[PDB]
Amino acid sequence: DTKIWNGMVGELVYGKADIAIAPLTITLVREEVIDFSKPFMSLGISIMIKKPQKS
Amino acid sequence: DTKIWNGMVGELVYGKADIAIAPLTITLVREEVIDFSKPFMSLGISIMIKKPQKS
Ligand SMILES: C[C@H]1CC[C@]2(OC1)O[C@H]1[C@H](O)[C@@H]3[C@H]4CC[C@@H]5C[C@H](O[C@H]6O[C@@H](CO)[C@H](O[C@H]7O[C@@H](CO)[C@H](O)[C@@H](O[C@H]8OC[C@H](O)[C@@H](O)[C@@H]8O)[C@@H]7O[C@H]7O[C@@H](CO)[C@H](O)[C@@H](O[C@H]8O[C@@H](CO)[C@H](O)[C@@H](O)[C@@H]8O)[C@@H]7O)[C@@H](O)[C@@H]6O)[C@@H](O)C[C@@]5(C)[C@@H]4CC[C@@]3(C)[C@@H]1[C@@H]2C
Repeated sequence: DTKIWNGMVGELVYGKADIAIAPLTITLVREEVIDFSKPFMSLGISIMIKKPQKS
Repeated sequence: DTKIWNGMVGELVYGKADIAIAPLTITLVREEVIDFSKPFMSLGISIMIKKPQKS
């Protein structure tokens, strides 16, 4: 609605913060306002299920 | 010895080629002369063994 970045990106856009070191997943629209570095930690959607029981 | 990039990087450094779309693993020294994009294909050293079949 407001098209205002909240969170850590809006602290970088509006000059509140100087840099961000955080678990920040790189999307396109985040790069449209600020600059990422290279992805140091590649990941994705994993499948968390239970562990086979000791019954 | 010559400190001359051969291959596809030296074609980008010496103006022979315009861009590289290739299986090019990102290192530091390759970024020291040319610019990569984001890693579209993350990978690493895998373990190729035989498929086990009825020992
Ligand atoms: C309750 C809130 C709700 C929301 C809100 O309402 C109220 O609305 C928000 C709104 O959004 C406001 C934001 C708007 C966007 C603003 C952006 C501004 O930074 C801008 O301008 C520079 C800082 O002033 C930034 O980059 C500086 O800091 C480094 C960023 O990485 C740069 O690298 C450095 O450039 C170089 O400076 C000299 C040296 O080489 C090095 O130190 C440096 O590499 C720049 O520092 C200054 O660098 C000088 C030379 O470039 C200029 O002083 C200026 O750079 C250029 O700035 C141009 C801006 O027009 C200008 O035209 C051009 O001539 C200047 O050369 C810049 O200052 C640059 O990345 C960015 O664009 C920031 O500080 C404040 C800012 C975030 C504002 C903070 C407050 C808000 C968030 C408002 C507030 C939350």
